[PDB]
Amino acid sequence: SMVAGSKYRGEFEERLKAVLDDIKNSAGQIITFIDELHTIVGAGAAGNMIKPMLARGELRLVGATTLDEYRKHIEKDAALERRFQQVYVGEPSVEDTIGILRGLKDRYEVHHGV
Amino acid sequence: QALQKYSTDLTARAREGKLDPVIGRDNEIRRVVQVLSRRTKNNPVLIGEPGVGKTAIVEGLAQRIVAGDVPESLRDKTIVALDLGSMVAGSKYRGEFEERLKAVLDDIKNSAGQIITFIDELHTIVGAGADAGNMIKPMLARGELRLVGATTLDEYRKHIEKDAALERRFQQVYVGEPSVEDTIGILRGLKDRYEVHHGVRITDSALVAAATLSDRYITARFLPDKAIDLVDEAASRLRMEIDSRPVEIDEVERLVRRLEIEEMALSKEEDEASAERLAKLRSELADQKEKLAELTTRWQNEKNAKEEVGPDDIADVVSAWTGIPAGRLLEGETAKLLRMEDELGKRVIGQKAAVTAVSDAVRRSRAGVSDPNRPTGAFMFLGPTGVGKTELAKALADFLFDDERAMVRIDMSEYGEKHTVARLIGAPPGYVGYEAGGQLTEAVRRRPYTVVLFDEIEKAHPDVFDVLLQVLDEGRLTDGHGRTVDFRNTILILTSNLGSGGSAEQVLAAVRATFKPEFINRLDDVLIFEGLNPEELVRIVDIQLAQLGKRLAQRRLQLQVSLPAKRWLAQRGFDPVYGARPLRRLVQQAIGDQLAKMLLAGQVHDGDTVPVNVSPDADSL
Amino acid sequence: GPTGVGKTELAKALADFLFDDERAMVRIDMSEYGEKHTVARLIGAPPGYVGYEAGGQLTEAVRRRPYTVVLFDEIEKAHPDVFDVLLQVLDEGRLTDGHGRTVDFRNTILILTSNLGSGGSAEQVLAAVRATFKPEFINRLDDVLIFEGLNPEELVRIVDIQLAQLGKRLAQRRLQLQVSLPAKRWLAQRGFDPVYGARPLRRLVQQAIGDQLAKMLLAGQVHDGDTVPVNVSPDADSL
Amino acid sequence: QALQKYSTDLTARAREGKLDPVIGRDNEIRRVVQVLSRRTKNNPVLIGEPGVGKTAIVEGLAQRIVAGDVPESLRDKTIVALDLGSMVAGSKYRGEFEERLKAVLDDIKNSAGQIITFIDELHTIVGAGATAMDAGNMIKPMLARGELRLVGATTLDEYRKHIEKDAALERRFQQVYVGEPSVEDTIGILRGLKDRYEVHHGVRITDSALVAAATLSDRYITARFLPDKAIDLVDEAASRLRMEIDSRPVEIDEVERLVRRLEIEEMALSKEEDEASAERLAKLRSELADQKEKLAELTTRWQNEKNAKEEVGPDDIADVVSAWTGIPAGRLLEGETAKLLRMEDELGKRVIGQKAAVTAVSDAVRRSRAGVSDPNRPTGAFMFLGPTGVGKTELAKALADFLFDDERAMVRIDMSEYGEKHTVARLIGAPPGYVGYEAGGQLTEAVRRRPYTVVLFDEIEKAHPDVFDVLLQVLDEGRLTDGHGRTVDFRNTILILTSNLGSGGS
Ligand SMILES: Nc1ncnc2c1ncn2[C@@H]1O[C@H](COP(=O)(O)OP(=O)(O)OP(O)(O)=S)[C@@H](O)[C@H]1O
Ligand SMILES: Nc1ncnc2c1ncn2[C@@H]1O[C@H](COP(=O)(O)OP(=O)(O)OP(O)(O)=S)[C@@H](O)[C@H]1O
Ligand SMILES: Nc1ncnc2c1ncn2[C@@H]1O[C@H](COP(=O)(O)OP(=O)(O)OP(O)(O)=S)[C@@H](O)[C@H]1O
Ligand SMILES: Nc1ncnc2c1ncn2[C@@H]1O[C@H](COP(=O)(O)OP(=O)(O)OP(O)(O)=S)[C@@H](O)[C@H]1O
Ligand SMILES: Nc1ncnc2c1ncn2[C@@H]1O[C@H](COP(=O)(O)OP(=O)(O)OP(O)(O)=S)[C@@H](O)[C@H]1O
Repeated sequence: SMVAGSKYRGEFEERLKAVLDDIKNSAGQIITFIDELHTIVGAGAAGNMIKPMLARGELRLVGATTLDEYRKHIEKDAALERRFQQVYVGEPSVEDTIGILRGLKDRYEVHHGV
Repeated sequence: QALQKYSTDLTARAREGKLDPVIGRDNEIRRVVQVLSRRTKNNPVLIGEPGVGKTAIVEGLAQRIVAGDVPESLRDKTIVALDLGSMVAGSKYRGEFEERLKAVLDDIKNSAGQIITFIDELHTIVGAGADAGNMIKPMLARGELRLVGATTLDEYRKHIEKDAALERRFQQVYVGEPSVEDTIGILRGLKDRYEVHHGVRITDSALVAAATLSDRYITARFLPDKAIDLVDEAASRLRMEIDSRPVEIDEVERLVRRLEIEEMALSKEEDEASAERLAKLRSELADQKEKLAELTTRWQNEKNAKEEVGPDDIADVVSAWTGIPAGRLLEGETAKLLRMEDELGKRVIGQKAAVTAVSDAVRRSRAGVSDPNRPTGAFMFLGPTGVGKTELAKALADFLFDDERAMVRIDMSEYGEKHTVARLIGAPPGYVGYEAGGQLTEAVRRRPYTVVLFDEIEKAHPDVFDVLLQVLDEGRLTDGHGRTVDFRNTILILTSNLGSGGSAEQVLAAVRATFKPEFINRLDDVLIFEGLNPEELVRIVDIQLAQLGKRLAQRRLQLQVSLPAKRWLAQRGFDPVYGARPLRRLVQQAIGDQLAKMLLAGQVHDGDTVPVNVSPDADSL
Repeated sequence: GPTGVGKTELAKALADFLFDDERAMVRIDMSEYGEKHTVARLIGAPPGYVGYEAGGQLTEAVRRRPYTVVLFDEIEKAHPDVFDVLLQVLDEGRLTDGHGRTVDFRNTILILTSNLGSGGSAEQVLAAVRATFKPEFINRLDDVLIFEGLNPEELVRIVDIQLAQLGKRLAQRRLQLQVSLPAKRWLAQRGFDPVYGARPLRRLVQQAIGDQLAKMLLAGQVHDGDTVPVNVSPDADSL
Repeated sequence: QALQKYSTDLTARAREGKLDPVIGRDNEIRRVVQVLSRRTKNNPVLIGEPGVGKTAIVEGLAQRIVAGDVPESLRDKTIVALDLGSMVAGSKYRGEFEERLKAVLDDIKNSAGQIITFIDELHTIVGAGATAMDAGNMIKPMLARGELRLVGATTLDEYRKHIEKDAALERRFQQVYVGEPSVEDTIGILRGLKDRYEVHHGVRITDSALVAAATLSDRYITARFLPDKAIDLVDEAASRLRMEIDSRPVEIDEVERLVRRLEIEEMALSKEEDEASAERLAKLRSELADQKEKLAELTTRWQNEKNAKEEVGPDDIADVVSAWTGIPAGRLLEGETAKLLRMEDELGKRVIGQKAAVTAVSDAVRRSRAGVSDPNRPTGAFMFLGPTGVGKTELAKALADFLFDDERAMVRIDMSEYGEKHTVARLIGAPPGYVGYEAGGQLTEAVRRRPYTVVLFDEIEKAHPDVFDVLLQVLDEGRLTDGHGRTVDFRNTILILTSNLGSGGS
């Protein structure tokens, strides 16, 4: 949504700077969450006015991506990779899955009529 | 209203009676509905081979919604047909495509789930970018937009399965191809739409044949698709004929016109050689005018005393296609098939036991009696040398195709080592010569009606036999690309030289020593050729002299042979160990050497006739 | 077992009532995998080579619709490295392909037909099997069945099957036959020899009925909507 | 009006009479029409070998539309010939190609089924504009509905390399197979095309010339296909004859330029202060004089011919066929019949004795230029054997000299290195997938170019008794096929096998 109608020469970077300054003005409350963050590599023709903010501890940037796109779009930019602490999420087992289904049953019961 | 700019309306088109009917396929439509009506991730993807009907399922679902045969959770919806090709049309500036796509997605979301988006061939969605077709996963994974798709079975694996985060959000629905008695029902349902476009009548007896024939002859394509084409082309041809005039009168007059045009340019030639080519063109033109007159006179009786596509126009179409003759012996071919061991006897003298067995397999294949899934004939004949076993294979291919260079001939003296099998089956993927296919395979796949001549088969390595083991008895051979090629209309012929004079079993107990029983069991008759008697050589002499005379006509030069010389040649055709090849060299030594010595020392010119006679020992011209 | 006995027929018959379509089984002919490098033909080529997107040939047909019947004809004619892939297909239930995916065979039914020995009474065939295959390969299979051979009594019913099939074939023109019991006995006794199985019977049916029928059929006089009887002469049988 | 930008027009050219005639092929045109006029999926595709005539069928259809020999469904249809190369001309931005294609398709659709498209060489449509797989299959919805008709034509192996790979798009086309015609059909084609060439080159073309072209180029030039390798001969013959009508004829134009060169060399050799070049100079002068003799002779004979060659004949075609693929196919034009009668005494200058073999080789060489020998068999296949030091390799080296004037022009292979079986792969090449595969065979590639040599198998008996089997086809006719699947013809060679069996018994 940030990249839209931004057809002029000084628009997308201006929008991103406005957003980043609005985040930094708040002291430490706002926590940005970028989903599928391997798409921040391009977006310019940019998307790279974030290395400073990451160096200065101002941004929070909790992110989530799949395994292969990580090494295919990020580990080729080891300047970035250092600023990221990885958490590994594994798939559950049958017992944990039964536990999850037991909690989610209520909403599918009410969406349908059964 | 950004949907109206980049989308058609399937439900609107269905309400105006612009879509074709959809017959059957209940399980697939029910699964599509019950996937399309769930809480999260409610978007199916129809997947299958090309031509089995996957756009037809979406169109049938649209018609079903219009009628009102859907559950209450899906009534009064509209099926919009999104079109990504016209959203990328003008998008030079760096936000136009993303903005258009966001506007369309927001238009879909601002509704109340009363819109079903239909992207056809959605393997074309992963690109479109230059971050595009990738800003759709948020809405996809929650069910905000209900996306019915359709791709083939290996554009999926090639483009979408590369993006495993995206293909998590699709629910594959497998669409398999129907059977023959399902295609018949589909054709019965669809008939009334072609009957009106081509103003003719289509017979149920033709609808059955269009599904039966196209299942055994046309193997590179899939069902209903390949059964509607026969009906369509038959109807179109019948309409062309219902217009100005029928066929095989159109050919005759169109040929007589060209013959006359060429005769009216061959008369004004000041040549002595071109004077005899004008004497045959005239004769042929007269013979064609006679046939034209007969057919035109019979057309009048037919018109005074062929208005719907019967089960024979389908066969005519499937025979123009694929070249295979599947007709009913239209009174001009049966007269020729009844005289076959007399047309083969003009080139191969003797060997009636083998001529009366090759021609016996073509009759019971044109008459529709032979097994429909096995080659039309697979038999090995063997005998001594110079007897006529490679000549019968070239004299049979000469009257089925009228050109003896129209047969697939491979010489098995070059298959000495076992790794030469790759020459006729191709190379597996990953190796040097791969995007070229086989050599025997890629030749029987373009014209599946030739005859195949494996020559000198026992000179090969005893593994090419194992490769041939399935071509016989099943008619199928698979190459490196994974294509099955059907040898079900070919006539396989295997010549050999084992025994080489053994009477009956010394030549038969030598086969059983080199070939295995599982190989000798796939064959038809194993025909043993015989030596040449002195009485069946005085006719080979006549054949050789006729060939020589036909070879000399290019020079306007004849020669008259007297019976004493014509039987001197036969008496010096001898040594029943080398067959009839010594006679070919004898004719050269006796006639041709001195003929060509005279022919370039003056003494003989064009138009001359050179009588040959028997000097007390040699021949003199 | 021996030749012409019914071991390739039982696969096409088993796959005909599970899927109701005889062409619904994955069939590969193992007489074409005679070299080492032809293993890449049924597993696919590694990524980045000439034939890459085409994928494997045994793999790509089971990865989708993984409930089929797989047939390996003449398994002994292959190279003793193709057996080293069926090795992991057995006893684990899945193999990997050129990409790296692991398609699973835990629902298929593998069938392997052979002709080893072919003259051994009952033990030479097992000796040839043990000499040609590895013990850790023979160990994983189920019963190594052995077909027996057709008897003069197990052949009259095959005659009946073949005649019914012929009638079904030439019923597209309303041309049913009418066979007599002496005719069937003649056809069953004439072609029997217990070394070539049941293909001599097919060839005899052709040469005895089909030749005369096709000679009479395209010379008029046997027009459609007709039933010709077949009866026995001293030696041949006449229509 | 986008069509006007990215397309030519074929019916207009057929109306202005700029298209060549189209003779025969009624079955193919009728099938093209009846596939072009069906309800859905009306897209034919002509397919075949390169040269048999596929674009000719489409131009014939256009002329037939202009004339009026089409059924009611195809009257006034205005065939259009698309051009995808000019549509990708400048499209470096994100949607410039997509919008052009959309404009063209909408323009074709706005007509009520009048325009008939024609994309020649339609295998170039698969990856039309790429970056992902988006373009070239935007026509895929309109193809199935039958809204654009799209006649197209590709070869037979550029079709399975580019289209059969994409079985979703290969479904929308119907294949029409075009096989090459016979000689009696090529003659009828030539008889109708023999006016445009007669007009372009201001000459006249005899009918025997057409017959001779159609006959000779079917047995001598075996790399190409028929309707075209017969027109090439007539075209080159006519162009040569027109070049000669410019006052000077041939064989005076060469002798003049030769005498000029000899004079320039002799004028520069005179100022050589040596003694070794005083003997070379006294020979170039003799050559110059002996050439001036025949130059003046030809110059005078031309005057007789001119005072006391305006059409192409059946021997100018043979002259072309001899100039290309240097097999001599002429008619023994009196300058070599004397040599061919003297052959035995001319070979007896280098080999002494062995009259029975010299005569047996000379007869086979002689009765091949007189048109008596079998046209499909090698011109001779001899095996002569005897004791050692006798002359059986000297004779083979003298025949090559007599025929080509260079002993190094024959293809000699030494059969004493073919001791083991696997050495056969040396003269036939390796199958697909193995190490030396692009190189092909050695005998095969040596005879495939210059198919008029002498082949010599020295010491045939010292090889393995399985190399003799690969010769059973080369001896009975001229065919031997290499690993690539292409057959070469040995019908113009002389095969010779020397050996030493039974050294000196009897
Ligand atoms: N169940 C069916 N009922 C009626 N017509 C059908 C049915 N299935 C297929 N057809 C027709 O057969 C042809 C098949 O065309 P489609 O179904 O559009 O092919 P497809 O399924 O879209 O495959 P691709 O990959 O898109 S070419 C069309 O003419 C359909 O109208
Ligand atoms: N019965 C025959 N009738 C006519 N010509 C024959 C006959 N037998 C042999 N010939 C001639 O023999 C020559 C070649 O005969 P082929 O049949 O090719 O020899 P073959 O039968 O192949 O034996 P091999 O083992 O292959 S050398 C041709 O010129 C034929 O015309
Ligand atoms: N028990 C049987 N019942 C009916 N037909 C049979 C029987 N056994 C063989 N046949 C016939 O034999 C033919 C096929 O035999 P197959 O079993 O395929 O040969 P096979 O058993 O594979 O032996 P090989 O090694 O392949 S030669 C068909 O015509 C079948 O009808
Ligand atoms: N039936 C015919 N009537 C008249 N001229 C013909 C006929 N068939 C072919 N020709 C001529 O023979 C030549 C064949 O050229 P084309 O048919 O254009 O080649 P092509 O078939 O397109 O092969 P490619 O692969 O496309 S270059 C042309 O000079 C045609 O004019
Ligand atoms: N008839 C001959 N006339 C002239 N020189 C001859 C004659 N026979 C032999 N020679 C000479 O002998 C030399 C060698 O003879 P070759 O013919 O090359 O041997 P060969 O005939 O090949 O016998 P083998 O079995 O190959 S050693 C030639 O180079 C000639 O110089």
